[PDB]
Amino acid sequence: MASEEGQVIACHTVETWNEQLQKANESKTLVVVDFTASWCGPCRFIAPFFADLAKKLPNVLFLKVDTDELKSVASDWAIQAMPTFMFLKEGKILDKVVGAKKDELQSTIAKHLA
Repeated sequence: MASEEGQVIACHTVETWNEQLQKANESKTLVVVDFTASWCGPCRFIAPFFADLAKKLPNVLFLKVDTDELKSVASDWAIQAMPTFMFLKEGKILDKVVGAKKDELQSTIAKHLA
């Protein structure tokens, strides 16, 4: 019985990023992506919470996109504020949270929490 929760897929390459998104689309999986940087303070501070989210939601695909890593990807998705949390459903973008917002994030989470 393999049930590994609490983990987020960190794409250090576009391949993993692509691989997961295509899968999320095809498998109609709800995906939440965090565009962030490991060298970013508030971004790192909000990181355990996103992992916590993964810990309760194994049916949701969580992804870490590091903006230092995938800087060109972050530029195409137009992520200028860090971190940006994007909530998609079935691979289709629903809504995103721009910047680390502690209280408001919760409200965006509750929106999707059902």
